[PDB]
Amino acid sequence: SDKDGKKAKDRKEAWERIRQAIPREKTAEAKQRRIELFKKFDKNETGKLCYDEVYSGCLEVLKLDEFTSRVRDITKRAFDKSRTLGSKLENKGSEDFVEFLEFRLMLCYIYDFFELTVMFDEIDASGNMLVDEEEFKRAVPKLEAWGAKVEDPAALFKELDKNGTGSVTFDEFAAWASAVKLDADGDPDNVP
Repeated sequence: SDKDGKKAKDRKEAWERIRQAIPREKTAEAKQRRIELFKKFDKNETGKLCYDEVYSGCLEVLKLDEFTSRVRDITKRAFDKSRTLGSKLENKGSEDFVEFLEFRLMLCYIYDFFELTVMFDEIDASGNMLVDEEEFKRAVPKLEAWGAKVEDPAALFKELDKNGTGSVTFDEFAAWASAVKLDADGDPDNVP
């Protein structure tokens, strides 16, 4: 009852829009789109967003539900992570709200996580949003190219297969790689 109801087709079509909708690039052009986007989320104009606010905007502004029927889950992941990377770049301790910086990083995280999902769709034979060992290994060079090297594929496969079922979930695989790409990319407003 927590299985994602979207198939590869649904994701591929939603990604056409989403990949254009989320301003993830390190350009001045995207930098402004991010402000515009942040104002749509920050209805209370506090410049601090709690999870329900981020979730509402993810739902109603970004329309993430086109891509996945688990908006809750992806939103929470992005919310948590962006809060953790925010601490780092500012060299301050973490807060339990998302200020503009973290919002920017959330946008990038969701972008990366969805981009990876669409990629994994191309390799998931069962259409169950899991990858077996063989499919995992075919993803590995595409990830290196996309910006997340797997130095030890067999070790990563074992580590991410949390309960030892012999597949890795899209959520675990995509969370690993987005966390790498995010921390790599950093603040996209910091441009060049």
